[PDB]
Amino acid sequence: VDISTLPRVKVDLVKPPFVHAHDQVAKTGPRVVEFTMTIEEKKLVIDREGTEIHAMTFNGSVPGPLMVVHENDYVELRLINPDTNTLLHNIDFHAATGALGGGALTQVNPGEETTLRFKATKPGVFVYHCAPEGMVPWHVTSGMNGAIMVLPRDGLKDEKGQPLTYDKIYYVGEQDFYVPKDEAGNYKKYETPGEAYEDAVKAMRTLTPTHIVFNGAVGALTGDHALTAAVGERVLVVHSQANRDTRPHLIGGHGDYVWATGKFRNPPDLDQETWLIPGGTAGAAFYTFRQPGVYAYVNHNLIEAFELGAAGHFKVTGEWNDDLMTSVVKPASM
Amino acid sequence: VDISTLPRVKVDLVKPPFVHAHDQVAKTGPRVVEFTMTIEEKKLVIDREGTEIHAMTFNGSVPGPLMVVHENDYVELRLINPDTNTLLHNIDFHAATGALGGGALTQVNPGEETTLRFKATKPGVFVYHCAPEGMVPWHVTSGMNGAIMVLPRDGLKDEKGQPLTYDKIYYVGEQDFYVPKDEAGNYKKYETPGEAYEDAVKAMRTLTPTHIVFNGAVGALTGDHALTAAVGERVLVVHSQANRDTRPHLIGGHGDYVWATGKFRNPPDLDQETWLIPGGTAGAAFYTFRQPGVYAYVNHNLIEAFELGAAGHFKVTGEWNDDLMTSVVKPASM
Amino acid sequence: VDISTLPRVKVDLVKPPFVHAHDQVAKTGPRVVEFTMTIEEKKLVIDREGTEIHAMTFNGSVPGPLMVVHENDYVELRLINPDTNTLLHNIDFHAATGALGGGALTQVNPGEETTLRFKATKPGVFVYHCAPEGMVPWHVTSGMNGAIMVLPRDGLKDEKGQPLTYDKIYYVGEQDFYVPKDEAGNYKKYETPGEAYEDAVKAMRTLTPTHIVFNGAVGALTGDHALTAAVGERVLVVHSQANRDTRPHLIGGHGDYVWATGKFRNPPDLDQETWLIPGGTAGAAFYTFRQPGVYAYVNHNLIEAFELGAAGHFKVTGEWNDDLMTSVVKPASM
Ligand SMILES: [Cu+2]
Ligand SMILES: [Cu+2]
Ligand SMILES: [Cu+2]
Ligand SMILES: [Cu+2]
Ligand SMILES: [Cu+2]
Ligand SMILES: [Cu+2]
Repeated sequence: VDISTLPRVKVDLVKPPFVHAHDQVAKTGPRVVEFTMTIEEKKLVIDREGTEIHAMTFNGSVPGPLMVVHENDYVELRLINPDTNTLLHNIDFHAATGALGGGALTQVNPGEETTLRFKATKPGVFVYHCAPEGMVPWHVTSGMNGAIMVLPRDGLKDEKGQPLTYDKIYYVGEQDFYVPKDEAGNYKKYETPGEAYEDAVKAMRTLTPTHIVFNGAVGALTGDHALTAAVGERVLVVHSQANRDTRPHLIGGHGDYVWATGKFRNPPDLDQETWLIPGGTAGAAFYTFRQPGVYAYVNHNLIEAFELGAAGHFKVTGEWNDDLMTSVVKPASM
Repeated sequence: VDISTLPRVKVDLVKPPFVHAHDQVAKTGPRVVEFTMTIEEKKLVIDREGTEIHAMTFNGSVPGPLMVVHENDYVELRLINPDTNTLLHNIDFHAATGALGGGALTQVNPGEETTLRFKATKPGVFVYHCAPEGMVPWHVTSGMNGAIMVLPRDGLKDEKGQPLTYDKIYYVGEQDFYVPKDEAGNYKKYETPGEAYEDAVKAMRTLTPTHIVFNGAVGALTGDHALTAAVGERVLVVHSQANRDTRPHLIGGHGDYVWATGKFRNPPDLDQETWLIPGGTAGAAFYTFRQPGVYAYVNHNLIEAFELGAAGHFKVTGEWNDDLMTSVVKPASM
Repeated sequence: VDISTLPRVKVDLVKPPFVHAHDQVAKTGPRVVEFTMTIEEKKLVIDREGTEIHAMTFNGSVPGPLMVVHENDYVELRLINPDTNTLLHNIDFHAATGALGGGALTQVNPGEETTLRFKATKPGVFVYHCAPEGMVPWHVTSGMNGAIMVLPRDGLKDEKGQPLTYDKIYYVGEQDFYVPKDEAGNYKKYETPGEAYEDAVKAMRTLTPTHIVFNGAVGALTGDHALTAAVGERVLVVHSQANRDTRPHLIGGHGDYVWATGKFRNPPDLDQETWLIPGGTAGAAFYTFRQPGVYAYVNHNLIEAFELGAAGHFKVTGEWNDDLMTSVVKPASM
């Protein structure tokens, strides 16, 4: 059917780890869903030491916002590159078919904008990222990536095909940064992106990230910014890594249903302790909380988690269940 | 039902790669299974060059012992930290639900002990490891990890749900060590763990293990300590890596049925050449031997295997089957 | 049945990324399929900078040729090591059962040959590689690896067990090289393999490839050597990595049906954006092209792809489908 006869809905995006409102089960027919993103190059402090990088972002955040649509909707993205930026940008959706995922059609210089439309033919969570020719990994590893979730029209289903409904949804973007280091091991500082470029490339070629972070910084998902839930709540965590393999794990919990490679036509993996999300992929895990307290959600290369930054927290409220776990004899001398 | 009315069984653990006696099919109702482990900090020689590290162990071995229970048993672990140790330790079971997998409830200083109980609600093989706050990867990468197998009450089943029964079971723990190196590349030596700590952290941040070993040392599963089987025997190999991805492969064989991420409610992957066990996971592979001779069981990053130590051997006895493989023309000049 | 009563077919191998002619559905009974490979040690230029390595090849190419047989055929390989070579070689087939995959029976010095036969009992794509005792990773990381596809006798089937038929097949071998570097970071040069060996070992122990390439060189699958297809064509891409994990991705497309770990008794994963092929494994992905133009096929660690060489191109001809993707507003100033 002609695309102009379809309903149009405008969505205003929210900052990760939160997700714009949507329906899990499609309450309308196929729609054109309109999104707007504004590219912002900005300085970002990424660790406790105060290390500052020139970040490249969709909509001011690392990661970019989670977009949510249904299978066989059209996504129409208006991408704006304001004159206050210095670099050329575009967008590649792994959800889309053709033209390097939209990248060949979305090249915007500072002061320009573009509008792309594509049909979301496959259900799943998918990465999107910047991909300007000749400079792809530098943009991606400077923060310029996010995800899109294309839900099946009748929502998520379990391994036997019965409905799974989430009560909350969070989006964790995991970012590998490669801050250039001198012979002594200190982090180098640069006046312009062009002066930074070759040293960025050499740092990248080490294949050894200096920082691995959730939501753009060491400790961004802790303390006052801890994710929250209650005992009994069904939580979906969408997790993306545009460049590098990760292995999420909820310390004290599990992934009850896991799409490790993120595509909903496949049955979920059950009862996972840890799952592998390949670089260039987004995955999703569903968990029902059974105990209260503090949970850590980490990349289970524990060096990556506790030294390089790939750890966040859940604060969960509710009743303690002594049947599931109890201290029989509390720590004491003998 | 009240936990005090359940049967109690005490299990004495054995040193890997062997596994304590158990039943595959549950011959009793749900039980409380009592285990005891004694933490031992000790010097360990880890390679042929005689490199010696201050190891941190459960029960004197790297890896710690494989514990075996059935789905919906209770595990009751008495953890003892004797006064002859120097550090604080605890335990996190990926099998357990709540309190950072038991870690928040098991913090023992030297001279203290504790008893934790938890319900084994999910069937699978799972990692356990030490996780003291602020120092997690150092303890884990010093050897302080093992695994627990929670069998389904009616044993293992194949992809179509028919019984799979193993005749032997082995447990291979793969350990990544990060021995600190100077500018020349030699391995540094330290007087106390506290003097070692920052250099341990910096070595860990390289993300490049100096040693990757099975059962605590280069060549621990070779020669007189080679795993054994006979042609026709069904062998289960449980394989864990608490920190880093591995990819097991039986040179000359296959994984007939493989739970790569280790959770038995999922159907196994069939006929695997090599399988990926994510860091922070335990997996299990079942193979029926069809040929005699020497097999190597390796991490199939072959550098990790043959230079850094992640290789062991099976010696298999029995009849050679010329139908499956034969030398038609033996190596000769022309 | 006695092997001498079976039909014999001789196959002449072709250079990757092309694949010798075969039938997907087995048009004969079980056969002995005869292959010949000649080992060739040669100099190879692997990057745009002109870096030259002493390569070790099966049949003159990196990767070696894709062999294709059907489940329960016999593979009979005549392996020739001519007197003009310097090193000892053998072959291990992950497809085979026993004697280190054939490696214990195929040790050929220069001037010698051997003939091995094995039964292809398991359907799938499998790695083969050189594995001389004491020197395995050096040979494998010098190019001495390929793959074999053992098709099910009734061809490939989808997740529901209905026929999947490919119109074209390509084989991409991904090779990690570890070219030794001095303190300044330049690539060292060597007079003989024996003088190269320890420095090869030390470079390998970094676990950081200097080059990651498709079909033996940076840009080998671009330009005039781009893979091709037409809109509507069903393409199977077989992808192997003998030593190191990879994560293939078709920029602008998907893996419609993916055997990530490559074994055809398992149902395929659907609609993959990116998939993980563990080191020591071969995988296969099936895609029906829906849009024309240039596609990049990359390892989606984008540093590995665009800086270290793990990127190739598809040129696809046909009709542009505006329904699937269109530029609504082309890039312009506002
Ligand atoms: Cu950009
Ligand atoms: Cu991409
Ligand atoms: Cu400890
Ligand atoms: Cu853990
Ligand atoms: Cu060789
Ligand atoms: Cu191999």
